[PDB]
Amino acid sequence: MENIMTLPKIKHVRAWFIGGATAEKGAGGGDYHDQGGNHWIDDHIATPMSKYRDYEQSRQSFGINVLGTLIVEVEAENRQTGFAVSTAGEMGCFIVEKHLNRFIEGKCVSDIKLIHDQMLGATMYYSGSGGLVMNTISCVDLALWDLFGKVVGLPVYKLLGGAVRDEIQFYATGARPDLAKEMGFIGGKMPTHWGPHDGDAGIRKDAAMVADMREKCGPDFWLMLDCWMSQDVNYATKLAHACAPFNLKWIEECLPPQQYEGYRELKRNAPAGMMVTSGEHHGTLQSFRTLAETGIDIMQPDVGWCGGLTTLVEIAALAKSRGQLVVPHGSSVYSHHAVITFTNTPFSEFLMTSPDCSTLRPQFDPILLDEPVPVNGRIHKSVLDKPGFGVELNRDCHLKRPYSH
Amino acid sequence: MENIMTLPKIKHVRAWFIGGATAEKGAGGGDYHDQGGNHWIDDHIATPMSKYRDYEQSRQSFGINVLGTLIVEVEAENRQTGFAVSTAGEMGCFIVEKHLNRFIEGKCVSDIKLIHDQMLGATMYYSGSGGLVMNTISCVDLALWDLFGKVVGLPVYKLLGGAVRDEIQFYATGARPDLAKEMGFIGGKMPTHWGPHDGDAGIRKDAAMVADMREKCGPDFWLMLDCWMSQDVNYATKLAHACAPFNLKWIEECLPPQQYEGYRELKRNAPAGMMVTSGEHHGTLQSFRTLAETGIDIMQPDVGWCGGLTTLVEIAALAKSRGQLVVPHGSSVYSHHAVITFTNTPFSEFLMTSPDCSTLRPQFDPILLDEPVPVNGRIHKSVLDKPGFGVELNRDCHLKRPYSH
Ligand SMILES: [Mg+2]
Ligand SMILES: [Mg+2]
Repeated sequence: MENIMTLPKIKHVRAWFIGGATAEKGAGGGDYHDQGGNHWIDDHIATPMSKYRDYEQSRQSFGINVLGTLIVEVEAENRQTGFAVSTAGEMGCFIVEKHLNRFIEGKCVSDIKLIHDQMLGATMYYSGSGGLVMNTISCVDLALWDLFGKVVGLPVYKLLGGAVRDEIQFYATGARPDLAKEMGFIGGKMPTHWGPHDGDAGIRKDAAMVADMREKCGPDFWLMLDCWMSQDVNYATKLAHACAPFNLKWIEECLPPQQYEGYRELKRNAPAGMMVTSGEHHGTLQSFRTLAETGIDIMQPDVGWCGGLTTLVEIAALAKSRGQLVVPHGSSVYSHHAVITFTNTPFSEFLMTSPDCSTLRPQFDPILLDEPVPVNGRIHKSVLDKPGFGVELNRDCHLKRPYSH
Repeated sequence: MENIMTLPKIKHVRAWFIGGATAEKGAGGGDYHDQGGNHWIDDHIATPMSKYRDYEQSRQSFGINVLGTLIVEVEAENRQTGFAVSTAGEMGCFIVEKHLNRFIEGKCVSDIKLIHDQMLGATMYYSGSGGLVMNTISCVDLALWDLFGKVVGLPVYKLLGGAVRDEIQFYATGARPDLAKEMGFIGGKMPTHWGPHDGDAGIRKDAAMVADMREKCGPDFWLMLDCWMSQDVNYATKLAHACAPFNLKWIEECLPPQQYEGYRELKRNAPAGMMVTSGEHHGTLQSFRTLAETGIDIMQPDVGWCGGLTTLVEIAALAKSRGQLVVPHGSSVYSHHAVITFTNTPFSEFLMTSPDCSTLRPQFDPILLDEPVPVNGRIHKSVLDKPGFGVELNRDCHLKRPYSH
């Protein structure tokens, strides 16, 4: 047998940020919510805060955009680099530059699972099993998979064991599922605009929105509702049944992430055939074990928030063992390379960054160079035939380096 | 009827930090683990990372001290101030100065619960239901109660409904239960030094440690083991049974926080009469509802990490409704003013900050001025008869202000 391919050790790990409270508002990039004005993503979307007068109209108003984008780049001894982006910004930089770097630098580019376990174990006392800290860990994990793939000379999806489908089909998230159908997507997930404090009126309004789109889009085009942790079991139940006549495919994240018991009850009260989903805000494999056992149909971890690709692959296995499906939240290429290899992820999500959901603005525009976008609502595997996650970092953005070591 | 007392509005909220990766290592204060060398609290304590040779001997080596102390001060328009400290440091300052301030400033000093709900709601998307972000929220909540109490001119314990006992009795956490007994404490909790990877030898060594202290302390002085999230169900079960002959009162935090199912199984497997506890790393009332339902005997939230006093009071009610006890983790005065009013908190914890557990070094030395300490292992209620939480900020410490607004 021939000697194996030689691998360089990791020399440096650096972190930068754009957008957020300490940079330029509306920088976009990794933080899906760091947008400008008049964006659908900030137009009266129901949240745990919309019950408050001052925070009902805009999520930006309560600070859904304060973190911004975290960018993590790992440089190997041979000068090759790998990178990834997520939501964490400046604080994420502190965590990477002042803590996690000790487990990263000096390791082989292939020591990905090891670095991952050490990051999880070393931050367990302050990570809260999700959120900001987990987004940061996820970003490092992704940058490591990117570097490894680029060093080896292969797309992440091939390293994982190959594609199980020639193309990825997408459903689009935004306020215009009708426009989305035009573009070739297989469905449209709309956000709810009213919550529990609005009562029966709120239910009629969002349900009427679903009815209208069903009329506009036809019966074969999927329709879903994203509730962004804004409801309670009773309201979610009433909304689900009110939308049942229009064949709503699923009702997503009705409750805050900790309310597992509530998800179990909501799922059992759901209209026959209608799915209940959640997961984008959960983190760590164990949390998904608890979520999976509530009986919900589909878990939706965000690859950059759940713990990274390493964790995502484990969650997929968890779901498959129960004969269920896993459909990641956004994530662009970080999801593509993963889900294209999952037999239990028959479709993916494309979150409209376009202010009016009329064009195919890239998922992480503009931080990612050469970022692929659905063509006729799909991305063929050949589009991913590039090293690592196949993209480069847009240094034209005004990246900031708040910390160093 | 007389006119109610005049209450000022909150004008400014400010955040500072000491210690941590960006300041002086070993600053102490809010971060119990930000200590110097030769400290019992860093002496081969078992952790989720001690299975790694490089991180077995010292928790500081894996970064248990990177955060340091967060200090939050709220100033009212009548120039009075209220403050609190916690573990979060520089990042905590970012969250307070760049996000939470919008919900704090302009409110009445009595709008504590309102500000609390808004902080939880606006950070739900990145808080992870615990850890760093929750620690920050908790610090703000405590600063608000401190200010409200100082404005009203009453100790927090009286505002809460009065003391239900004349004195708080403490058990001491550290390597010297024997010295703790001489000091007047009612019990001594020791940290385990070995983990699952150590197998039967590990169990024998820590069980021998307990046996030794049982011989030195007598049968009525309580003995407990703290496992700091370092085990799995099987190892914890074996250790518990190995210590049963010495009447170990309880075995604490054997598992990482997300492992509720494991806690349920561990409690079921525990020796008759021996208690299983956890909770210091959990956050939000909902997580405690889930934790409570696993059947563990005592939940141990840290007032500065669980969500604050506002949240601690709710957890106490939750436990009380189940006929169970709540014994907070450390917290000094922030716990004292609350627990002295809880019928179901018969005793409290004093975590040794003295390097060798031989003296009564203040719980949060040296950030808190006039910080009370147990006398004969107790703190009489009269010691708490000062406004708010009864202490002042030690400005002699080199406080840093990384952000402003
Ligand atoms: Mg969603
Ligand atoms: Mg403990």
